[PDB]
Amino acid sequence: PKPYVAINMAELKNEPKTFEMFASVGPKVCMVTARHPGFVGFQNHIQIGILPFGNRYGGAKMDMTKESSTVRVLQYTFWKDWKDHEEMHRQNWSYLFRLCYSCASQMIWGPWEPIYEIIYANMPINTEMTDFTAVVGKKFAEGKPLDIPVISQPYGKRVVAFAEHSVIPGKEKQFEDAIVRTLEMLKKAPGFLGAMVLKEIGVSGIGSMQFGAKGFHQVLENPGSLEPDPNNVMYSVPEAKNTPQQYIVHVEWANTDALMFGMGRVLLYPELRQVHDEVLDTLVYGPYIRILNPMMEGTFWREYLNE
Amino acid sequence: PKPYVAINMAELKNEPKTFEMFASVGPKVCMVTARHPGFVGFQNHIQIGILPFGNRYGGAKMDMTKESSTVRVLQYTFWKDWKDHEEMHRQNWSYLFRLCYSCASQMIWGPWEPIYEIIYANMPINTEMTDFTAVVGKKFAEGKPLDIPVISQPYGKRVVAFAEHSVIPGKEKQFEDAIVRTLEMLKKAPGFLGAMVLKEIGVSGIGSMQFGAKGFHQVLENPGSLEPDPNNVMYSVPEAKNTPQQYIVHVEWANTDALMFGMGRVLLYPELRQVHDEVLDTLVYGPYIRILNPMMEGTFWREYLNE
Amino acid sequence: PKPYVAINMAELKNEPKTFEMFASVGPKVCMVTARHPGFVGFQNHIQIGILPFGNRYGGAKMDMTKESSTVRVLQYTFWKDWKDHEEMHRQNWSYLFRLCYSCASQMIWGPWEPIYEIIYANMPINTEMTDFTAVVGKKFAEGKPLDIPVISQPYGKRVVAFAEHSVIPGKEKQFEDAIVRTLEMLKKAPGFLGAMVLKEIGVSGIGSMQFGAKGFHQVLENPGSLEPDPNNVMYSVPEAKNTPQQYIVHVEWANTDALMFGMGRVLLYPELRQVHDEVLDTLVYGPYIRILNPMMEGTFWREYLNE
Amino acid sequence: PKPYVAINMAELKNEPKTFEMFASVGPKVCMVTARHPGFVGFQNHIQIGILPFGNRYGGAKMDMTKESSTVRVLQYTFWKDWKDHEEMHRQNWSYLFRLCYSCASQMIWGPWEPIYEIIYANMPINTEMTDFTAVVGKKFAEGKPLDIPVISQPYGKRVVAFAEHSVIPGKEKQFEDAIVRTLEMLKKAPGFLGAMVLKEIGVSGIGSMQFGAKGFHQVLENPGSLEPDPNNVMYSVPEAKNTPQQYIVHVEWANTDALMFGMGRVLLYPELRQVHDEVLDTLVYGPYIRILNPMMEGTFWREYLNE
Ligand SMILES: [Cl-]
Ligand SMILES: [Cl-]
Ligand SMILES: [Cl-]
Ligand SMILES: [Cl-]
Ligand SMILES: [Fe+3]
Ligand SMILES: [Fe+3]
Ligand SMILES: [Fe+3]
Ligand SMILES: [Fe+3]
Ligand SMILES: [Zn+2]
Ligand SMILES: [Zn+2]
Ligand SMILES: [Zn+2]
Ligand SMILES: [Zn+2]
Repeated sequence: PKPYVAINMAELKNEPKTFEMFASVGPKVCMVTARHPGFVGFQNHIQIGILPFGNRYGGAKMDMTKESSTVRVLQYTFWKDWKDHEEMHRQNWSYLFRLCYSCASQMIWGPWEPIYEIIYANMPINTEMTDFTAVVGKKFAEGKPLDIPVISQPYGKRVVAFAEHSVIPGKEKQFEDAIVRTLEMLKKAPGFLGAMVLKEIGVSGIGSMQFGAKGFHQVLENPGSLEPDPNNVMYSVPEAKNTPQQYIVHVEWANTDALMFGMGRVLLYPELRQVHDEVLDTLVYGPYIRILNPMMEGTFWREYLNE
Repeated sequence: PKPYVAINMAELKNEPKTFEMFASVGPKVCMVTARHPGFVGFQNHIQIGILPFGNRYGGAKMDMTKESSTVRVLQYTFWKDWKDHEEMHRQNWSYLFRLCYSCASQMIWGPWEPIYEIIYANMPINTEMTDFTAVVGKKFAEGKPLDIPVISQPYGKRVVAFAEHSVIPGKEKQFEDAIVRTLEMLKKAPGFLGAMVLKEIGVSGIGSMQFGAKGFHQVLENPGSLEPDPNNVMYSVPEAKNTPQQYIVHVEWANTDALMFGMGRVLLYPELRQVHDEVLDTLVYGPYIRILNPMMEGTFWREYLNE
Repeated sequence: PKPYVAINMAELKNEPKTFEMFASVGPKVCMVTARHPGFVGFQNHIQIGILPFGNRYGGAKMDMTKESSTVRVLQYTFWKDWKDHEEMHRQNWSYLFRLCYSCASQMIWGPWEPIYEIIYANMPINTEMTDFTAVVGKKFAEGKPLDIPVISQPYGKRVVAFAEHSVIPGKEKQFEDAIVRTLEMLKKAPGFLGAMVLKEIGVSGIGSMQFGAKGFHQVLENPGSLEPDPNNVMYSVPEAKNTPQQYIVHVEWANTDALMFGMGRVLLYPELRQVHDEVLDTLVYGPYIRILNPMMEGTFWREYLNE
Repeated sequence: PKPYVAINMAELKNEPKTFEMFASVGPKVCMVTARHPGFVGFQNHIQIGILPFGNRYGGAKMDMTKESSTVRVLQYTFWKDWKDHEEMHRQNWSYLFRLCYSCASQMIWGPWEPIYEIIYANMPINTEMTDFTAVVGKKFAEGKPLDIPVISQPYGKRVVAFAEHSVIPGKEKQFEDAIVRTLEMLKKAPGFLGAMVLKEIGVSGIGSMQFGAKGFHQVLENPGSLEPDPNNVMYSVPEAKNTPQQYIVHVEWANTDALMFGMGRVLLYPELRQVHDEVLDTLVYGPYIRILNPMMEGTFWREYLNE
């Protein structure tokens, strides 16, 4: 079934100490999150650059890692019910806060953790290049050659286009219909590894360290080993849902050239350009496309999705 | 009277070429904007850093200019009626688009131009250190010594705390009442040069280069000397107003230490801390405080404000 | 009214890591202390050098920062009642101990936190150079030009002479009478920014991490996240008051030259020299004068003082 | 009363030897000029750069001193009657010629010395920052707080905008009326230190070393110690007055940013822009704005002006 998705977003200093912290803290946070039976997996990204759209963002390029002073992370966690995410944070608060707070010395902005429903998904299981022979064998044995996926390699061996949009109130249905038509056509591009559309349903105050005054002071005053009051979050997830309505169109690609020219198909192929124009007409903001590297992940989230 | 404020926001590469184009393009855009009789002035900022709040943003500091790969600009233009801003962009589109588009090679994100109403203002005219003797003389001559302002020096000789907030729906009145009480007390801090509260009323699609499909293609395909269709903006300013409601609390200071400890008065002085806690209880997002340098400005906007 | 003063004293390694810790830990401690309604502010100092008194301390100079292997801090906190300080430490012990203990890797001596009553004060509110025009305007408007203070700039922009004395038992009244007469004359010196006389009333065992055996072992054995028993302090504040009676004469100055020659007025101006000789005749120890930089402060303590 | 102004203009090599000869010769010339009772003072400038007007003069900047191969000087001398200037040169010719001729090895162009009448003046006395307290005290004692000026610091501690204009024949009255209205509004800009409008009345042949054939040969053949015949000047001052009529608009500012944005007020503030447009409509040449540093001056010229 379709899980819900929480995306924890932050910006940190681009230096070795940050990546060192990622290496010790990140695995711990993942293991704590896996304590909850509603957890179905995760996919953690670092932003490597920005799609320049020709020279619309002429100061940007798809790989800015060697020049950037900051690193942006987008950590997706997948949940049977979005309420599971909220419960997980509260049940494991002593561990999670103290773990997450240890990133403090490196933080510039965040964390900010919106929650999304998946309104469209065409996403395969991941496989390594060693796996395909057995996958092919099994699918033919089962009489299901149509179920043989493209090879979508895990652990930093493919790239993601993360396309941000916000939509004019009243045009949500037009956007959703047109973006699905667009992605159904886009899947013909070489190196296409899948797509999904995430629709924001709210924001996790607890995941964003956004408390009332009491919790705010506890966070600012913290030596690192004392929890802020998790009950001091002043708003429910849906109370923070944005209008204009926000969407992420998440598309995965074999490599950055396939991404550039593949995403570009919505601009270069007349038939698809006409369809995609119906998406463009609905926007308040965007499209703004971040280029992400899915480095650390729990690939079994796609098994839940495709079961 | 209180003008409306449009704030054009963008992120560009932090390199000499960017600042060079600021120097040639910036003055031109300002002169074009001044063609409209509803224009009452401007105050252009570069972000120099971020308030770390102890080590809540421990990777940040108040002056990050020597290490940052990007520069963020926040250009305030002030208008008798916000409709004047929209009219100005459309009446002068050929010049403005071609001027603004010349920044393309340096752009990473933006432009994004929300529009604000000022719901509270305690902001003095600017004066240089050479002026105070005549100002004092004139105010005493007029029998109005209470109208003698602090010395708020123009053109990069003071600093701004730009504090971003979004508020839980239904708590807007509580936020507004508490922030005004907070700022009325905050004015006692040494080096305080004024404050105002900006409440978002919408976003300028034209100022944000956010068009329908037709205009988007025209932007992407532009050699630099052809206007997109300015009539192809698909939403009015108020249609893009955010919920949760966004506010900027803009506070000016003699220097970065006065800013750090002055803004800190809302955390360190028990009486003010209690009042400011009422603000904190209302938030979905924030406070996040950017440190800005008001470099290029048309100081006469404060003459309109205080007339 | 006159607050009481706790002065937390420590000596630490003079290296970047110490100043980095100051930057993250210091603000947190200040915010925790502000939790108590009897807290009226603070003034934190680093010692920059020692007054050489000609060549009496010929190895010393007013600014020894570039050569010294250690840095001494003197953190003043101001309290409506000295009992408020003791209550604050105990009410906020879990945060304060863990925060203060994080300074351990840098500590050479301390902390030691004597408590003082203020027996004489002539101390103005602080103002930045931008503020004076409004201050002058307001005072004249109120018909109180005599209430216009000198400009005492906050946040490291003036210097302090911290003059240590201990007095022969039985000569306390002579010392107190003579030092007040001295300071009343000293205020004529150029660049004089105020003075106060602090008389020790005791020592905070809890602030000095001075426990009985149980708490001592807990401190020595601490991983950093476990409180010693705050009830294991074996003496009350007044039980630790010193005899010979100790006093600090705290005098503020525009700059170090004004300090040197201004404090020197008590040696160089015959009329004042005769008065100051009455102070000198009472001493067991001193005068020993430390030169301090008041870097981080909550200036509103002077508002409480002068209200 | 308003004095007349002679402005001796020259261009010399930008090298130490030039500035060395400024230091020995300049004072001597000033002392000789002061022999005449009609001399009321002087204000000598070096051009430090050119106002680029955005990128209209994109090769220029306000401070070109580090890159320029030449230095332009503009030496103002002030006279009760312009005839006094002519008489002074002739009465002191042996000294002046031999002094002025010693600059020869450094000269590239000039000297050229037009004479001007002041048709508008709003110019304060100069004061150092040490003076303002006594000035304020005296003006209040006299009951004339409106006579307290801005602080216009002498000797290289402010900057001058030297704005060249020539006017269409028959439009002189329109120019003069509009420029006065403009300057009366301009005085509101922060850091404005005064303005005056100079109208050319002719050129001093003797000050410009412009003789008939006899004197020209004597100049060219001079060993440095023999006067050309001062009676060999072939034209009177008014005979050389230019048509189109030339004007200098001379505006003084606290610093180059105040100059740039202050002068810019005539382009950026719609109300002033409309008035200044009446000036622009009258021009044959200009505005061309030189940025000057008033280094060596006899400040008492402003005492004569304002008496
Ligand atoms: Cl797109
Ligand atoms: Cl805040
Ligand atoms: Cl002494
Ligand atoms: Cl001009
Ligand atoms: Fe989360
Ligand atoms: Fe705009
Ligand atoms: Fe203490
Ligand atoms: Fe002359
Ligand atoms: Zn798209
Ligand atoms: Zn706040
Ligand atoms: Zn003494
Ligand atoms: Zn002009």
